[PDB]
Amino acid sequence: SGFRKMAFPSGKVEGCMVQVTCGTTTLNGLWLDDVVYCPRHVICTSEDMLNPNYEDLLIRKSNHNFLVQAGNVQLRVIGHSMQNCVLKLKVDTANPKTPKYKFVRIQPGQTFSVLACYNGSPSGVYQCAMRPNFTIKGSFLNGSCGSVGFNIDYDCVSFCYMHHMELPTGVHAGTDLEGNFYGPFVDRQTAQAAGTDTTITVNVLAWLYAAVINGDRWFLNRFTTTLNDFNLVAMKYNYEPLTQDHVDILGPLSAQTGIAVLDMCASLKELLQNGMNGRTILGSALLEDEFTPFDVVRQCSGVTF
Amino acid sequence: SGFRKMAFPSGKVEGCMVQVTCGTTTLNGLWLDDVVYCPRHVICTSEDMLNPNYEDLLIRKSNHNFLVQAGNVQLRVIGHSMQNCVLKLKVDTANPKTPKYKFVRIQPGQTFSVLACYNGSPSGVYQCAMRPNFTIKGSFLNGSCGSVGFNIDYDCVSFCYMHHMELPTGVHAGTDLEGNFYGPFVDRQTAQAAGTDTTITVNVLAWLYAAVINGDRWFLNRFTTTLNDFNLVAMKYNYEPLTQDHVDILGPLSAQTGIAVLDMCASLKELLQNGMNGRTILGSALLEDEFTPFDVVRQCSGVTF
Ligand SMILES: O=C(Cc1cc(F)ccc1F)Nc1cncc2ccccc12
Ligand SMILES: O=C(Cc1cc(F)ccc1F)Nc1cncc2ccccc12
Ligand SMILES: [Cl-]
Repeated sequence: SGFRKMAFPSGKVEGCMVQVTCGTTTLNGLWLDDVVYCPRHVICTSEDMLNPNYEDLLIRKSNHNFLVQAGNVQLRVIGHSMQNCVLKLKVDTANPKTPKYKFVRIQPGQTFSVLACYNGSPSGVYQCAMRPNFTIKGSFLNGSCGSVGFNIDYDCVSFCYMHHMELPTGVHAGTDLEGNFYGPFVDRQTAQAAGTDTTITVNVLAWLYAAVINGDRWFLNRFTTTLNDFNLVAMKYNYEPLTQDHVDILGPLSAQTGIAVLDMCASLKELLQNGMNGRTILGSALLEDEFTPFDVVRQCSGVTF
Repeated sequence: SGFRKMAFPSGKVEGCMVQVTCGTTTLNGLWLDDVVYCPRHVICTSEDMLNPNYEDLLIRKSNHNFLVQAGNVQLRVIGHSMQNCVLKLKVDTANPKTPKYKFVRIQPGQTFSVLACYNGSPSGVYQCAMRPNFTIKGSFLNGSCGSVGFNIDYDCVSFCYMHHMELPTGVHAGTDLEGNFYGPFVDRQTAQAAGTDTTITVNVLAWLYAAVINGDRWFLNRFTTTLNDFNLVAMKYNYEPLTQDHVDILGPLSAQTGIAVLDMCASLKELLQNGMNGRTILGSALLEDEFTPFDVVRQCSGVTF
């Protein structure tokens, strides 16, 4: 029993965190094989950030300008190249702690673990979701740039996020490990804002299934709904549309609890129109949307890595 | 910006998780130096559980009755001793991944990270607090016994909890790493129940200070309170009494925000009375009590917004 916001064990990623320094700017890098990946804005000064020409700022740098520290060991940079908004620093030493990994680009609604780092040293691990507006509600301070988001499938670490910036509302923006930003964001000091966010409907349904598995059924009802009527109600409450793919993905949880997906949608419909009436679900007075259907199955079955 | 329930990076603890088997029972063990620590109930059958005589069950065992597996490597048990409710298995190999560590016994209200494990393999990491009733609201399934709770302040792992059992309400009971249970619990299948739980007042106050540091002041009011009047009100909402020690501990957060501890107590009183009126504090519609004053100082900026 119990249901917690659970992150993947971060050990395989901790062995990849390094400190990257260029001039006065210090941030984090991910050392995989003989390459260190970090945000390209490490080459910028505060004036450079206002309108950076990254190719022009980069051409002025030599390998010895990038100080890379792996614990208390300085790595020597033997090459440097840019791929989108990520800077790739070729080093002489391959990371002996390099796990089996892949670079994956995730979709909004998908969750991942973030290993927050400062000066190449991991400070904490938390779970979060890629919001439908492509921001993440992270917990980051100055120096956290280069911290990474990941998932683990079997023994393979799938790197999906690299932290680049904080938006005016305190939410975060970053890229995949190929340097492509999630969202309409740019790595530049200019006016940028998170778009109006929506609730990840399939994740709320997965969390309602987790609550039923954990013994909370007060919200269930005798009712069902059509997928189209539920989507009219979801549109009204700033909830993401629920697709047939989402219904299919919820199949295993539906079979385990004996509550049809559209049966759970009618419980959600009632919660949206009426609220919780002073009650909680899994210790929350809000409908939680940062657990995917897979996260619920993984936690309610004890999958290991 | 941002405030998340953040766990410590689990890598230093992952390198200590092993599987301990005694007959048909399999659970987790913590391998530090040449000793493997695990719950002593690994030697019990299930029938044994009602009224086990651990000293009598243990005397019937030899070292080779204990099978310890670290990854795909069997460790050889060369000695065994019981210390309270923990079984200590001396092995013939010191763990080369043994971090700098210490065993600490924590008090209710203290938080720690739990690395949930099954078959000596880590599955997830989450943050939780030792409830005032000495239970933890964990997320554990069968086979999670031997999973540990820890804090990693300045490169040293402080092991504070070892998971032993699940109570009828779905909450969890365990021991420190010296085998002393937290609370009035025993490693027996007899009728045992968690005492009525209360809210960790000092932690709620710390979290309100975190919200002020992150720019949220809607809940503040022009009132103050005496420490005794706050306690008479708070006890009526099942909140733990706030002591002078708690007020002292909140001193740094009070100085950083400019809000006196008893002024924040008056906000808490009003929050208890009024609820949130459709508002949230740090993304929560409930008063969060699983962040200590120390956790808030660790995660939040030193500059208030
Ligand atoms: O946002 C940036 C740097 C930056 C990158 C960029 F692409 C455009 C403009 C910029 F300012 N770094 C930060 C990340 N996360 C949290 C922070 C908290 C406080 C201060 C900076 C934080
Ligand atoms: O509680 C026990 C075993 C046990 C230990 C003991 F000291 C006394 C009585 C006992 F039953 N195991 C479990 C631990 N955590 C979570 C679980 C979830 C489901 C089923 C078992 C779980
Ligand atoms: Cl450019």
